[PDB]
Amino acid sequence: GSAQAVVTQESALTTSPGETVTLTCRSSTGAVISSNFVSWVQEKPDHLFTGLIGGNKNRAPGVPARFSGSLIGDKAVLTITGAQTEDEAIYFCALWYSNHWVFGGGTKLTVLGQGGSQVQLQQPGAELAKPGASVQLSCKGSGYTFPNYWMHWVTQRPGRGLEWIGRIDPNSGFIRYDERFKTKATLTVDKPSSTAYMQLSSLTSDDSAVYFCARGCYGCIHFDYWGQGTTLTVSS
Ligand SMILES: O=C(O)CNC(=O)Cc1ccc(O)c([N+](=O)[O-])c1
Repeated sequence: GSAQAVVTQESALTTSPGETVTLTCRSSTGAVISSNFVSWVQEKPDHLFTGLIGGNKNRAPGVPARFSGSLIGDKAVLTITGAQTEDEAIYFCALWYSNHWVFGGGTKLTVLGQGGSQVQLQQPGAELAKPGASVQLSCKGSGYTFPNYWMHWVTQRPGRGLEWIGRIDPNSGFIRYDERFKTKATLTVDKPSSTAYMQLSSLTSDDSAVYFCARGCYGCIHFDYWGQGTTLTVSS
């Protein structure tokens, strides 16, 4: 039913200031439904992510009014009503499928005409490990009440899309792993230091990627705020 759940987005779109942009997000399992509790996020160069929409239709505080999300027919839709040059980015949707998140493949939006944050998630820039070893990645949540939010982990392999790893609730300790990562990743947290940790084990060159933390919580704007991403390189 859902073991091959795949989320599809437009490959690319081109716009210019003042145009309206429609980005869509389709589920292989059927219509996108309210239970899929869709988030939309934006990636700008050097893998800088910002959450835009959560819960299908909720615009995150601070996000420009020109962004809006809805479920229309059988798809999730992000509309930019009056594009701006700073909107040039890759846009990803994310759907909740019972017990894990699935990201779409992303839409590259080009905008013709080219040319601090209270909440911070703090990740190291880079790590390097040898194959067969394990490595610790950290993410310190700054400027918000850390136990009140889950910490999601996500990866982007070089040149490719986003993959959800899992999440941890610091308050209850509850962990979810994606089936893709349940033997690769181990999540822990420490409340007094407001730090989430992810151990990646049995490393291979396939694990060379950027690894992000991002906030969530039940009914919240999942993936609203992101760490910068730690680049892990696995090499002898
Ligand atoms: O349907 C609603 O009203 C709110 N839905 C959500 O927030 C989506 C959700 C639900 C449970 C859960 O454990 C996770 N997760 O990320 O682990 C995410």
